[PDB]
Amino acid sequence: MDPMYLLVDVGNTHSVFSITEDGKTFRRWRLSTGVFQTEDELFSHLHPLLGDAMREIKGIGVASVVPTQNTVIERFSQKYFHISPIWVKAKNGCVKWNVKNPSEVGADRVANVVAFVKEYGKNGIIIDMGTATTVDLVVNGSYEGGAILPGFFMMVHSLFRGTAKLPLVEVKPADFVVGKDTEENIRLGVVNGSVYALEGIIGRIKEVYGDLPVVLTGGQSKIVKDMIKHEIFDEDLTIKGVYHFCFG
Amino acid sequence: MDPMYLLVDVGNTHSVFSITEDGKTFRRWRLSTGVFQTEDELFSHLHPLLGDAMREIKGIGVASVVPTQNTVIERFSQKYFHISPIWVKAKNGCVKWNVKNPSEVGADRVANVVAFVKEYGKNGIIIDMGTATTVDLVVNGSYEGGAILPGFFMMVHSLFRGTAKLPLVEVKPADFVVGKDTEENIRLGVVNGSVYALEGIIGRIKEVYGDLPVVLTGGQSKIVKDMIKHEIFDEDLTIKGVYHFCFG
Ligand SMILES: CC(C)(CO)[C@@H](O)C(=O)NCCC(=O)O
Ligand SMILES: CC(C)(CO)[C@@H](O)C(=O)NCCC(=O)O
Repeated sequence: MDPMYLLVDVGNTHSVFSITEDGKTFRRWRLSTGVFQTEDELFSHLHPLLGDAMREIKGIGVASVVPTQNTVIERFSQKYFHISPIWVKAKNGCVKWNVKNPSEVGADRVANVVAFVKEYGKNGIIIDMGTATTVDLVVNGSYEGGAILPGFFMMVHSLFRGTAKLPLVEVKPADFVVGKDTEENIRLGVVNGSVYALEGIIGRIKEVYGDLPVVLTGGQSKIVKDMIKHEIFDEDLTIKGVYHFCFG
Repeated sequence: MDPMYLLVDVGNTHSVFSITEDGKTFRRWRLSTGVFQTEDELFSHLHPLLGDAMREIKGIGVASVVPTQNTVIERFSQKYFHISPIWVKAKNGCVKWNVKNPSEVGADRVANVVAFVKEYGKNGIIIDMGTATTVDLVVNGSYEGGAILPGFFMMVHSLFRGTAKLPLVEVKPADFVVGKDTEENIRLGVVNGSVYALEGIIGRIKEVYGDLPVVLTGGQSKIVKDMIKHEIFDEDLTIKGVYHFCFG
């Protein structure tokens, strides 16, 4: 048939919940991850969002980078659907994990790499702009490692909290060479600066491994889409990876 | 004669205290800026550092980017030396402050620009790697603005505090193209990445304003100085600016 699957991406700030019946088209919602949430709270939040679809869920797949939240997801799955979730984790098989300790790679990164190898090919560079911005390298189906940078909001917030004089600035690219006020200075340093950082890391990768395609994803990616050269834009990459890992 | 001046740079993290008798050579110490410090606490910390030099101080000049600390510095100056400090601020003179609100430019940046125009020339790009990393552009003795980036430690700390799984990583450049564990991923993204960000911003400035000399300074600059192209490395730049502004 076409059984419905619930896919979950538990991030540090937000958790994405998505339903699919084919692994190709997805309906998507986002909630704050939030401290001390319970399984009943999760159900209550999802109830008016999923509506009728709720009763059709046959399997639950989860990538999580917030271990304290995992018991809540497990309890929600068991209480409301009488099933245990399937947890995305690096394992041998379809991807070779050529790093020091694959078990420590974030589940969202694993999902991104799995989705890339299933849908796009054996060679690529994945940029995921979220709470942190990750760069992930896959070469001939081997995960090679990558980079982790603070995310855009994380950066503006760090400048605000970590100094006396700086305000909290809205994340918006600079369309000028030098900023002429404090907000412009920070936009240029954080937004354009982070794009330059990524271009530098990607450039050096390409020098060593050749000209790989770049996929861009993440909840913070849409605002800088025009600024970074990329061959694929796919906002659903992580959720696709959860689907492929858990439900093939 | 050669009156001794005390120069102070009050940063968000550290406060630099420096004495000079000629504005050419400087002895320096660094303390934490530390919350709720009093004038007597400051004297107590400085006493074994300055020793006999303390009694010789004829003037006190200060750049501060922590307004709450200013009353302590003022009271210290008045109580122990019966003088008021001279406060670095943007004003007309040797520098034209070509930005929207020059009164909002950080006093450390002001000091850097003043020092540059006094010692090095009328055209340059100043990179000051401190709590935040600042880029400052001076063209024909006109301050044109710049960029503000989170500093290196600010970045690694933000990743640690802002995520569940990431550790606090020591700031050390990456000598690899992709990281093969978490710590390596963070070093590449934060340290190498910030250098790339700076090179990008500098490069874009140079496209518009021409090939200007780059000066590096700041408490976090030494670790990365071999990674960034620069023509001048001067760790005393801010203190020099305090001296030039206050005492000529
Ligand atoms: C980097 C983040 C925070 C991105 O969400 C996450 O993938 C994570 O917690 N990773 C664990 C460390 C690693 O991937 O090396
Ligand atoms: C950017 C910092 C924090 C660097 O110390 C400082 O110069 C500052 O508080 N500046 C005020 C904002 C500005 O310079 O536009």
